[PDB]
Amino acid sequence: DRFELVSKYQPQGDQPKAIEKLVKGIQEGKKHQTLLGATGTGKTFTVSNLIKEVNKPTLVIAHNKTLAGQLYSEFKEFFPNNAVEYFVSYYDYYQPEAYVPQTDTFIEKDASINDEIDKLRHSATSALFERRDVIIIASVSCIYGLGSPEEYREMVVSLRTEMEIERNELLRKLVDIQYARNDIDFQRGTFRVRGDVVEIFPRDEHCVRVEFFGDEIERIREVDALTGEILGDRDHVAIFPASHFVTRAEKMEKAIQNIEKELEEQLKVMHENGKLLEAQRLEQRTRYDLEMMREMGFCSGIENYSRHLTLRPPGSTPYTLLDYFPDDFMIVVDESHVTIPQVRGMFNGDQARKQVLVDHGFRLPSALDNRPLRFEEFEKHMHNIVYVSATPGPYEIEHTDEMVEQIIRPTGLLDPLIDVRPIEGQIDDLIGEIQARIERNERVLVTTLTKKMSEDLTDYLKEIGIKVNYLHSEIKTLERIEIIRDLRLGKYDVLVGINLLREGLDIPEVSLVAILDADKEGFLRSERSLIQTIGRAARNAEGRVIMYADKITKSMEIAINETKRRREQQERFNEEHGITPKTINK
Amino acid sequence: DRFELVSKYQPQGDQPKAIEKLVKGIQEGKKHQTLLGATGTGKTFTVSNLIKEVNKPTLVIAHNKTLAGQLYSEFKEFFPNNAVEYFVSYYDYYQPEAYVPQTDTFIEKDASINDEIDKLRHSATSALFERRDVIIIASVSCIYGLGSPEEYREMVVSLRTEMEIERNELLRKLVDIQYARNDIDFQRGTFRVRGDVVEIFPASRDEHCVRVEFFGDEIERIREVDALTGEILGDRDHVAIFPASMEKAIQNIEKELEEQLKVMHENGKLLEAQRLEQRTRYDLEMMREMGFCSGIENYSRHLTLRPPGSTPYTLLDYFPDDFMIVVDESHVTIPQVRGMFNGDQARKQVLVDHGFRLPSALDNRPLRFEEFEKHMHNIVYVSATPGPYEIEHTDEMVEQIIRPTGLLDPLIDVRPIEGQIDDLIGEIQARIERNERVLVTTLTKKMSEDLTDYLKEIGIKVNYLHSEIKTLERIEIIRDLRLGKYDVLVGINLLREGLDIPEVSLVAILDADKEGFLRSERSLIQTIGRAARNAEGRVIMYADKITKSMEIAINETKRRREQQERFNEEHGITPKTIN
DNA sequence: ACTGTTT
DNA sequence: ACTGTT
Ligand SMILES: Nc1ncnc2c1ncn2[C@@H]1O[C@H](COP(=O)(O)OP(=O)(O)O)[C@@H](O)[C@H]1O
Repeated sequence: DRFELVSKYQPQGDQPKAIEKLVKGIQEGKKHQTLLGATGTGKTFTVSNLIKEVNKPTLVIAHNKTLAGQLYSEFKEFFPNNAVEYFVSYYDYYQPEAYVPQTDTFIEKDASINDEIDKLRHSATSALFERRDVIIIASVSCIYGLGSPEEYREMVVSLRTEMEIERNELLRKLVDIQYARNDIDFQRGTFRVRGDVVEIFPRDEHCVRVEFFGDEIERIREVDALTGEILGDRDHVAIFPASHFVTRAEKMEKAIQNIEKELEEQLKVMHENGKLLEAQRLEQRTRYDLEMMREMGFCSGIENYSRHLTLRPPGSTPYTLLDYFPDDFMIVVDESHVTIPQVRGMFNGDQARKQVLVDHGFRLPSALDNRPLRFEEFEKHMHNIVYVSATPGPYEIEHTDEMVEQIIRPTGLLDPLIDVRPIEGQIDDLIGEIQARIERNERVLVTTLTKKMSEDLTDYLKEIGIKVNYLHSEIKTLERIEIIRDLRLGKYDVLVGINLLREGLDIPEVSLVAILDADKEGFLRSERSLIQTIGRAARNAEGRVIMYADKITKSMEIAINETKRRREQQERFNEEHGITPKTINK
Repeated sequence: DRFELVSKYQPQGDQPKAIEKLVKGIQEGKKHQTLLGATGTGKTFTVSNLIKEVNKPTLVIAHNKTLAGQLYSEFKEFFPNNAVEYFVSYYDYYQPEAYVPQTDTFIEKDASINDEIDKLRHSATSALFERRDVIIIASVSCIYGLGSPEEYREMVVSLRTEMEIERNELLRKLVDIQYARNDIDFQRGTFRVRGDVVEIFPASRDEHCVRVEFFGDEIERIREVDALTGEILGDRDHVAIFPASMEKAIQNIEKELEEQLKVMHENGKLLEAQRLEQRTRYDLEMMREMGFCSGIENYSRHLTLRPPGSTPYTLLDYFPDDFMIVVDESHVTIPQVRGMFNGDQARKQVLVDHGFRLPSALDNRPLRFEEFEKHMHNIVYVSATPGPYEIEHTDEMVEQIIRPTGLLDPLIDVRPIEGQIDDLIGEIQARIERNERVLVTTLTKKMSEDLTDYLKEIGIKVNYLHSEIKTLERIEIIRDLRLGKYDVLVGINLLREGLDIPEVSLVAILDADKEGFLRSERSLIQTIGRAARNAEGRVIMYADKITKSMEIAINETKRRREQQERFNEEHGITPKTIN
């Protein structure tokens, strides 16, 4: 069971030295490692080479779904005959249940499930049991609560051809996973028994037809529900529960008894504290949910009662995707300096929101037990970890003994030239630079601190006659795609906005980045943000960065210096190999 | 009030003659009118001119949401100080309830509402009551069932600044909709009552609050509040509260059910009769308790106490008697509109036949085309290739063929099927050298998949377009083709939005004589148009026979290319590909 | 063809 | 900043 890397290309630039150093690290027993990979060096390809050499089930963590999406595409292209999986949240929209004490307002949980993503998540989890050649591209959804791996093996009806099973036990195993029997009104969530045939109906109007020989599964075939076309014949099939939670029916009565025991104890507490309104709200909400459970078996926000339903002790650590991975497994953190604080921050935020709900009698204290992992908990799972970032964070720096630099680009393209200009005459100067780039058919990206500052420059630039677009803080993964497209094609020559660190703004047509108020206090003015902003001008052979500031900040100095370092190393390699860099590549 | 058209540009080419002829038509009492506007002539502005001159509440119908979207943007730019509204379906996902007799399979209705679209629809409907300077860009959703505009006036709490209303009456008007009073647990669907203040937590996802400050019996101020922050999102002058979301109706359904049960039994349809009682009786108990049930829409005719057979209330009823309708791509929209009713009835009839629904379910339906025709006061069909309906109803056509850019309709060369590919290959190879792109149309997916695989073997950067492609995949594919990632596009349907790109200098119609929908007179004219954004735009038709369809297309192009060439002579214009 | 469509 | 979130 080995990873087969399918590429026409071979490692160029400093990818060979990087792979050798990172594979030796894993072999030598090094846990924490960091790849300092500049943008344009082929980070994914280096990683793919490492994944192949080390041959270990891997987990790729991305700080956003857009980035995760691209990585999945990139990895599926390199490993077509291996298990490349995608594990992200199945909610298309998720408004968590919350209380705003600031205004005495209660926000009910409102969410919408994407069934395609749910199918993908199932492909991912079940793949970890089948084979060792697995790569899972995931978001922070990998540190959130999931069922016990043993519980997963039990709650999934897996059927193979020529398998010995009594038609009647199959039915029991199906009812056990929330399916009903309906030979009269056949639909999603139900199964029907025609002859020596069981038809199972689990979105996507598809259904499994199991033909029985006597006590042996004679044949298994997929059918289109809307047409009745025999869509294809199968050898294996895994039926998943009809519900979105579906609790184990047996262990449910003790759980209801345990909640009532916690509720009574919490009421004596709230009363012997004078919190009477909160105590009234708690009884009303809890007692309702318990009656909904006794009747249906489910209730809205049943997840809050999770600790009691699994009969697990208080304080207990949740089961996560990380538990479905073997002891000997690798983790690769993309944009580590972003992901690490994100991962670290999910527990604190979750507890913060849930604590206010507890304090005001909306939920019992056991609600806090249904949570993502503590960073300490996540750390206990790190077997072999590789942090990937162009600007690694403090955590990665403290844990990596030696950095693994990958700064040389295959195209030979260099990191930009930074010129620092005064704030007095900022705009007129920038205007002249923008005007000059239009003449040369090049594009400009400008950053501000305030949205107001940004809108004002857009309105003035539009008055002069410059084709401009202002980037809003909240932009959809289409408005983005369209905006990058139009700037590339030339519908816009300049882009204004706070935050150029959005995906895909690294365009070959951009020859100038202008950082207005470079010396001012702001997140996007930090050493790391500046280095990342500078990188937006590096896809161009004549790439330049202009910093408008009166003072040179420690942040600016570091950024200016790191760029000098890299630009020099690259220029020295271009001398030794006789290369002249050319813009949009090839 | 009047429509104020805000444009920096003035009508060029044949736009002035078009506007004059179309405005005179409305004034002279016409009836039905058609605007034969070629792609690239600025049809929307001609329409905007007409909308301003005639000054009448208007409805724009588009055959797809993408096209509807662009038109809304275009109209919002021209009338910024008027009511430009968007009315399309609020469902992000809709699987209608259906039965598959071929396999005895029942498909439950599964839906998922887009709240932003719902807000937009409400802005549209309520705007029609407030002002006469309204333009509504809509899809076929405008011929589907809606509440009586009268029932709307009653079931919507509309509040204005000075106003004057009893604080207590406002509460009654809120409870009368579906609002509960909760000062203890304030949340979605409830109202509060603080001091001389009423805080209302509306319907969904925005997570906003309406704070009504009352000066004795006057509405002193109405201001929007961020529920998640407590932040005062902005001050308002008008606000419309929508519902949080009968006995005679329940009695009437039971009366229809009993009558339908005697019928079914007498015909021996016992399984269907069991299914009907079970389903109906359940829904009626759900209605007596809650007031709602899943699929309550099916009972709509009984709930409005209207007679059987009755025509539904539509967006068209909210418009004044004196109103205008503008049909974009009429040769596409008209058949669409006309086809709605037939499909709906077909699906609902099978459900009725098998005892899933009562026969009154058919009364909850879109409009009949005959019904829609009875609403036409002043109608303007806009199309580059008008359909038979528009042709039969328009007395005189209003042509707008002259482009401001001077760009001409392509040159069509007809080549034999024998040597089809080698010839096409040579033409594609030649365009790569000149940095131009190619679009190829086949009939079957085999021919399409097969040419892509062979062109990729030769070394041509190609992409095959799937029959099923999402809006993002479309936008991306075109983008990549413009930027040069691919030099050629292969596929069945080239009539997809935005496929007419300035970089494309060649359209190749493989099996041009082979007869299918996309080989019809009209389809060919639209396919030809994909090469008209280029100054050296050429079309190659691979066929052995010249079909009536081909002749018409070839001739209309000759006509339009000649008129344009003659205009370019008289005004001394040299066309340039604008990229 | 392909998109539209169910207070 | 901005995105994550059986
Ligand atoms: N040695 C190589 N030869 C050719 N292409 C390569 C090589 N290494 C990487 N690539 C490709 O170069 C592209 C650009 O690199 P980059 O923008 O840094 O993306 P990433 O870091 O995600 O791989 C990617 O499509 C990648 O697959």
